[PDB]
Amino acid sequence: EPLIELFVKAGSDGESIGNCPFSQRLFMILWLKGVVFSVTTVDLKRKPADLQNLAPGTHPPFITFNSEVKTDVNKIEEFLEEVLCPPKYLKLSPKHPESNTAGMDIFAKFSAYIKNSRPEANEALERGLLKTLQKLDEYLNSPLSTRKFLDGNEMTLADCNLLPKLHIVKVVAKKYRNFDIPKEMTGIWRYLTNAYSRDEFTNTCPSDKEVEIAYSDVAKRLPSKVPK
Repeated sequence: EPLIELFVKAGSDGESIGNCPFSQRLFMILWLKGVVFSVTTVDLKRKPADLQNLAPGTHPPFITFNSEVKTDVNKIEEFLEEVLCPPKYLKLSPKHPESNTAGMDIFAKFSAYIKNSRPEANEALERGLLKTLQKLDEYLNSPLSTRKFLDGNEMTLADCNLLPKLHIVKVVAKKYRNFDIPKEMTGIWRYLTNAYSRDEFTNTCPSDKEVEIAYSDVAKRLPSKVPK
């Protein structure tokens, strides 16, 4: 097989796997393909001289493939899907193109919601976040449903992209806004439940504490709303 090393962002201790949805996506892709790979964390506040020599000024994630540096998460994904292909490897591209766009609008609504520091804007931003979650929920509950993942019962590239993002949204919105994805969004919860039972997702997730810390200077705290 080819020689593959994945370089990811280090967490707050400079060694752990840090918060980064792009790192996790690539880690998940390589896992799902079943190829040998290694994983190296990179502490951006104390970057090793040897890594700056290997990949000058390159921010994680990136890989080497047979010693050649490859960058840009989307291009790396496309390359891995192309090269690591049937019959030997599983094709991970979704069958349904709508799987590739489902939930892709959530992260930006989340980001605005948690970065906002005006209490008066909170409800509007919370509603926009909920509207995008609702769309995903409907996708997950509509026949392509009791299916496990976005595209069916197998994990696909679309899951590798979405799950890291949705996980961040869940952890960070809870910690900093006391926000819960409504239990009434049963499609989302079926999906997350399925994902949290899969080592490909759980083993590649940063700890809750690391995700929370990564946002401690991003999320803006708001005064508690006072009833009437």
